[PDB]
Amino acid sequence: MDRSLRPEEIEELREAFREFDKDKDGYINCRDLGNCMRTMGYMPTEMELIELSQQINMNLGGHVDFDDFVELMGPKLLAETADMIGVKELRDAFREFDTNGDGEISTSELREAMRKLLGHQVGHRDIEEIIRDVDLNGDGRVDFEEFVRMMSR
Ligand SMILES: [Ca+2]
Ligand SMILES: [Ca+2]
Repeated sequence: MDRSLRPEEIEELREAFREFDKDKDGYINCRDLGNCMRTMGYMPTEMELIELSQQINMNLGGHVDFDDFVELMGPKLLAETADMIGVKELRDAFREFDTNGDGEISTSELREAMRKLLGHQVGHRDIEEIIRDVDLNGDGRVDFEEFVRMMSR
């Protein structure tokens, strides 16, 4: 996957998984598959549902353990955009970067959040890169609108 799943995300998937597994009586249909992807904040397309349901229903033959489930659904959860997430959760994400709660993400606050997300330290040069990429109003910090875009296509 693009990056490692956070503990809160593993719990989101665990919850999706219980729903998936209750629903699954041998096989899984698209209404069900779709709904428990929604349980984890992701709106699938019917194309996606057909692919996924065929994988689950033919290849694994209905035997999906949590590990299988995370291989399939992991990427989708990581791929959620701003408009699926909702405001309160975006707010929360932002919070987590804005450790001092002053409504602005400082370049060292970015550094820590990036370290925690990617699971390794990020270079001085790279973090400077990110800011210039991200800051619309050219004040060297990251605010909420700025941060939302960072997760918007
Ligand atoms: Ca801050
Ligand atoms: Ca800014």
